[PDB]
Amino acid sequence: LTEELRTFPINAQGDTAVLSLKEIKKGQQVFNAACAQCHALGVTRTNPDVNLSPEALALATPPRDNIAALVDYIKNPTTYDGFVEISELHPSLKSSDIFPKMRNISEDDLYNVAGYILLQPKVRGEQWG
Amino acid sequence: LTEELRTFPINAQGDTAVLSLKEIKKGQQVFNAACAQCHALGVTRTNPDVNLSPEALALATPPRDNIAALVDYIKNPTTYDGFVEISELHPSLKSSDIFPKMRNISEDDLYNVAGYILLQPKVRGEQWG
Ligand code: HEC
Ligand code: HEC
Repeated sequence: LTEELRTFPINAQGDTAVLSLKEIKKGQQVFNAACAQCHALGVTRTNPDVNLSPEALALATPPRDNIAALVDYIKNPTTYDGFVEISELHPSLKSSDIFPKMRNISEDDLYNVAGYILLQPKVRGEQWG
Repeated sequence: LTEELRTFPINAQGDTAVLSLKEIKKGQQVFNAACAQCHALGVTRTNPDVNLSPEALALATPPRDNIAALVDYIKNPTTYDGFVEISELHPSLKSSDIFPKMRNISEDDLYNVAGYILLQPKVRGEQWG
C-alpha cells in the first residue's frame, strides 16, 4: 500500500493528507464495529442510492468525499440532500444512546474511519459501494 | 377498563372505534418488543420533543392522533414535519432488514399498537410522554 493510495483529500479545498496504514487499520475496526451493520461493502442497506461509493459521496450535500466532510457527517449526520439532521436515528456522538459503539469514539477514530471509507474504492474498485 | 376508555378516533374524520382489551394487550406486546427501545413511557429517547404524548402526536404532520394515522406512520415513517421519509432508519415494514421485530408484523398488530399508544395517556396521564 504505497503512500500514494494513502493520499486523500483532507478537506473540500483540495488539500491532501497522507494517512498511515496503522490509522487505516484502526478505521476499519471502528467501521466494522459501528458501520458494517448497514454499510458492509460500502453499501447502504436501507437506502441503496446513498452509498459509500465515491460517486454517491461526491454527489451528497455537501460532498462527503474528503476526510473533513466524512468526519463532520459522523459528528452531525444529515440526509443525502444534507438539509435534515438525522443524528437522532443515524449513528453519531449525540446518538450514542441507541448506538453503544459510538460512546468511546474519538475524533482520531472519526479521522481513521474517514480514511478507511475513502480507501476502499482505491483498492476494491467497484466492489465497494 | 370501561368501553369508554377503549374508544379511540379510528381516523382523522372523527370516527370512533371500540377496541377490545385483548387487542390492546397484543398492541402492548408488539410495542414492548419493537418500540420500547426508544419509546418506553411514551418518550422518544433521541428526540424528546417528538414524543408519544397526545399533544406531540396531535401536533405532528399529519396528526398522528388516530388509529389510521398511527398505522400509516409505522407503515411509512416520516419526520415530525412529515415531509421526509425516514423508513430507512426508523422501524417500518420496509425497514425490517435492520429491525428484525418488524418482519412478522401484520396490519392487525399495527392496529393494536396504535390502540395501545393512544390508550396510555388515558390511563397513565402525564406519566406517558
Ligand atoms: C444503520 C443503522 C446505519 C448504520 C449502523 C450506519 N449508517 Fe450510515 N447511513 C445509513 C443510512 C440509511 C444512510 C442514508 C441516510 C440518507 O437519508 O441520506 C446512511 C448514510 C451515511 C453516509 C452518507 C452516504 C452518502 O452520502 O453517500 C455516510 C458517510 C455514512 N452513513 C457513514 C456511516 C458510518 C461511518 C457509520 C458508522 C459510524 C454509519 N454510517 C453507520 C444507515 C446506517
Ligand atoms: C431506533 C429507535 C426507535 C424505535 C425502535 C422506534 N422509534 Fe419511533 N421514533 C424514533 C424517533 C427518533 C422518532 C422521531 C423522528 C422525527 O420526527 O424526526 C420517532 C417517532 C415516532 C412516532 C411519531 C411521534 C410523534 O410525536 O409524531 C411514532 C408514532 C413512533 N415513532 C412510533 C413508533 C412505534 C410504534 C415503533 C415501533 C414499531 C417505534 N416508533 C420504534 C425512534 C424509534
